[PDB]
Amino acid sequence: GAEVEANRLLLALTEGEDFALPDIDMSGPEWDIPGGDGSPIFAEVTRLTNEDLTTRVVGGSGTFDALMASAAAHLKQEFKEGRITGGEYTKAYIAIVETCMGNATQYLLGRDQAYWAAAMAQIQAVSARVALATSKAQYVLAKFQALNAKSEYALTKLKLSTESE
Amino acid sequence: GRDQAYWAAAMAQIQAVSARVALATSKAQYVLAKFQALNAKSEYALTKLKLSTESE
Amino acid sequence: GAEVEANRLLLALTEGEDFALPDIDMSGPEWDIPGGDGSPIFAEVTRLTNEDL
Amino acid sequence: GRDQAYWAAAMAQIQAVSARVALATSKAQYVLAKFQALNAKSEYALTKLKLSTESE
Repeated sequence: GAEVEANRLLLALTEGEDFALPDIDMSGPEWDIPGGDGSPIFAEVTRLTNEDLTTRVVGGSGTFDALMASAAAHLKQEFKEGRITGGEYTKAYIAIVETCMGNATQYLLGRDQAYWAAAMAQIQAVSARVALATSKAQYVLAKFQALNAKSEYALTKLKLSTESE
Repeated sequence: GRDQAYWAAAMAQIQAVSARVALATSKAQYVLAKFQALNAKSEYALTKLKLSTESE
Repeated sequence: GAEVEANRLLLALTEGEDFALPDIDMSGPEWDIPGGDGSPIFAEVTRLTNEDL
Repeated sequence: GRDQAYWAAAMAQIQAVSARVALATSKAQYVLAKFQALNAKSEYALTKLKLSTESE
């Protein structure tokens, strides 16, 4: 029976130096990509065409339209409550097209990229929790690798006498 | 910049599904690292048991 | 009995040079991602659309 | 830049807790380097004792 002797020897040649390994149960639904198989990562990114800047219609489904129809919806809050005549409101609305068009392009080219950088980082943040358990498991491996060099120090020192004979 | 901003949001979705695959592997190399720690304790004992052999 | 001889030899071939290893107990709840399984990392980042500007 | 400035402050906290773990290892490889210096002095003696063997 070699099984019994092997276990007995291990618990006797290494006494006191029984360092405990991590025991985190990485088998739940929180150790996968957050949200599971329904996370917003599995969407369908459509090809960015020129119908996403402006749909060529006022109050459209683009970014230029949205910004240009939200500034007008933020100035009409004054015009419909006094504080400005009709002429002043329109002049303000017209002088915004340069700003909205400039800021719509900045948002469009960068809206998608700023999401994946906040989506591929969540995954690279859950796997960091996994990569933290390993760092708590290589810590004992490094500790054993230090006591595995002290033994080799003794073994080499015991080989000097053998070569002397 | 229209086309380039789409592929950066398309080649990242693929690099986000394969991250789910790469997360299962990180849950499978975790036990591999755990076993590699108990595989160094055994070698510690084996080397310590080799000191006596060289003594004889 | 090879066990006794191995231990005796090690504590005799290396005398004085017994350098101590670290002994930090990395088994609490502070050695994981801060906040545990409820950290703000497990949110749901939604696709940035033009309704966020 | 709102989202990106959060993950850079969230994936750095994780890379700051694991630095505490990576600091314990640096306190455990320090003795490993110390033993690796006394493991080269022994090899110095062993090689010096092998000169006499080749002389005979």
